Amino acid sequence: MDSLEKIKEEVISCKKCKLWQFRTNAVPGEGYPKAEIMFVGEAPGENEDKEGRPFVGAAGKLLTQMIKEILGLERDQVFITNVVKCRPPNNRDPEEDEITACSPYLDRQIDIIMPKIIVTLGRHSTKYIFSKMGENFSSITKVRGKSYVWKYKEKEIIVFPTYHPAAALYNPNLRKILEEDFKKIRELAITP
Ligand code: SF4
Repeated sequence: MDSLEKIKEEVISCKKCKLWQFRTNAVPGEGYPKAEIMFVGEAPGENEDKEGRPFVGAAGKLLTQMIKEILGLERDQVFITNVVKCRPPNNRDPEEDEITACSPYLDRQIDIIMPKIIVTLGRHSTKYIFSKMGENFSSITKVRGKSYVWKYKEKEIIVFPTYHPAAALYNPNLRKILEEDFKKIRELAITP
């Protein structure tokens, strides 16, 4: 039967799409297998590629800070991953065939963890999860900051889209919006 360990093993030696040729390390994701909160980003950047870990760059450090200061959590209490797990060449967006190739890893991760809340960071991860939900996706600007109920298997999963933290690095107002979004996420997390 499946496990997060198996997914990690498959991912780190995975050659199922053309992104494999460009990487130093695949990025399978990390954190608590019974996390109530699961963060899903787009694809790895250059620091993530170098470390084999998600959200470790400047954007990741901001994420970490918000998780600590606003949610009140350490990273090892949540689960963090990406819809695509290898860094696209020249940091382009992933292509449909790449999202198609890689996303079953994410489906499998969701299947195992069954989080209370999935926080989708940015337009790509949000659009992917919306497609699995069967929810119409317009733009990240239009859907961010709202909770969506995803009936999945026996559970309701709350999906909460927001901006990617990299977008908040040099934009004070957008960072204030992300912070407010994380406040709503904490409220969702602590409410029965
Ligand atoms: S991006 Fe995903 S499917 Fe493509 S090689 Fe990396 S782990 Fe495999």
